Amino acid sequence: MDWVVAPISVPENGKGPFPQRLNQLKSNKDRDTKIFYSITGPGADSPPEGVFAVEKETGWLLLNKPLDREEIAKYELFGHAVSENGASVEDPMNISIIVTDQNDHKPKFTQDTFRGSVLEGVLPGTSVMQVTATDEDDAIYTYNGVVAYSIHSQEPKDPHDLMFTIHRSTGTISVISSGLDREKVPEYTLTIQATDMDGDGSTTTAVAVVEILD
Amino acid sequence: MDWVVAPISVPENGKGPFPQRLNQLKSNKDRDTKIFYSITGPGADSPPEGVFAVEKETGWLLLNKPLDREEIAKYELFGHAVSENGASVEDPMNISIIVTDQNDHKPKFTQDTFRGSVLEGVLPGTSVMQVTATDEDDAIYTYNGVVAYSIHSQEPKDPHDLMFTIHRSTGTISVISSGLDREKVPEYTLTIQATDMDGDGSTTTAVAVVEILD
Ligand SMILES: Cc1[nH]c2ccc(Cl)cc2c1CCN
Ligand SMILES: Cc1[nH]c2ccc(Cl)cc2c1CCN
Ligand SMILES: Cc1[nH]c2ccc(Cl)cc2c1CCN
Ligand SMILES: [Ca+2]
Ligand SMILES: [Ca+2]
Ligand SMILES: [Ca+2]
Ligand SMILES: [Ca+2]
Ligand SMILES: [Ca+2]
Ligand SMILES: [Ca+2]
Repeated sequence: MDWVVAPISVPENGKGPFPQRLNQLKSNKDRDTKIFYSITGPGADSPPEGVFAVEKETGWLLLNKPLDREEIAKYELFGHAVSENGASVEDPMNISIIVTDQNDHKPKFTQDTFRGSVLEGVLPGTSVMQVTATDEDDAIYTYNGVVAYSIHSQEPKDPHDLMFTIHRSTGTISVISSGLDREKVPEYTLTIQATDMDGDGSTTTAVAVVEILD
Repeated sequence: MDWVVAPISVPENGKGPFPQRLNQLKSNKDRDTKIFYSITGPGADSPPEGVFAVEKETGWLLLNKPLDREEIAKYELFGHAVSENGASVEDPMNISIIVTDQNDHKPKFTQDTFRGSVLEGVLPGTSVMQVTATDEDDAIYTYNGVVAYSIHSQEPKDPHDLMFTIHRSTGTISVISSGLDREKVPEYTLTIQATDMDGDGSTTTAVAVVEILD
């Protein structure tokens, strides 16, 4: 029994001493003459050259430097089996390296200051504006690139402490409180925050400035 | 040509819906009769049960729920292939699952307050105490569990502002400037910090209280 495909999943930004062994190539034809293992492909001989390499006599595939998924997320290499005569013995094996994602990028708002406005008399619940942060890490298979929005603070605290809220996933800011009035407070400064790992990771900060209209 | 062993490396705390395909089993004798696949082992048919499954007809190994490395870091399963007639066609194949680490643990100081003392006349460079934070994530293959130490602030600022240093990786607090004096300042309060991903991650905060002795 075997796998139809056996890719190698390697987490990026690996820590330990390099090189590192991943898996070990074997030719079943090795019960005859001593065979020599090599490797080809981008990441091996095509650029980026030398990221992976194979020990000639042992077949151990080696990773030489830490990977960065956001630079290259998958490799397609080829293992080669030859004899002393430098003659290959069986077709080259496909090698698929999948770089799995770590949380090595912090979220980043698209702007330092977002600007919106709303009419003083809108109903609680009315949307005002939408803010956006991005995260270089994966958000499809992991949480590393999943941003959660929040409002840090509101200035001025007049009338209520908290006039606005934000949708934690979409970044839409809405009115949650009655009492907006341009003549009393014409503008609010909301310190907004975006945290990766869906709220458990790192945070950056920005500002949403909301103008209150008559 | 093939891999000597082919472990499946699965990042913990995965997102998206479940179940998810990992690798697909295949029996060599696949034209002899219809093959029905199954898996056994802890994580499959013994506790924790049902973490893994195989599609009886297709051989797809499935992950049924998110893994937590800090709960179980490796699994050893077995794949079985039996014909429609009820014959086991090959030896059960060993299935090795490696749970790779994500950064799902902030570092935690061993105590909320660390207390140490030093004599007033020590030479700069003299060690005062060692504070400690732990991080449940892996620190051998990743940086997710590697803690970096820092001193946030010192009170009272009294003689200098930088009376002490903390060793970024050992957590040893040293005195760095001569000029201590129990009579002028008998007790400093250091606000200490510990940050995972070797300083690029999340930070906890604790306190160190250094008493100055006669
Ligand atoms: C970071 C990352 N990138 C992928 C791309 C393809 C596949 Cl199979 C898995 C992954 C993962 C980890 C899944 N939690
Ligand atoms: C846990 C954690 N993670 C962060 C990510 C970014 C920033 Cl600025 C701060 C933090 C903190 C708390 C700092 N006391
Ligand atoms: C990231 C990671 N985590 C591990 C845990 C156990 C073992 Cl065997 C290997 C690993 C690796 C891959 C090293 N290229
Ligand atoms: Ca790279
Ligand atoms: Ca991130
Ligand atoms: Ca990443
Ligand atoms: Ca589990
Ligand atoms: Ca951690
Ligand atoms: Ca972890």
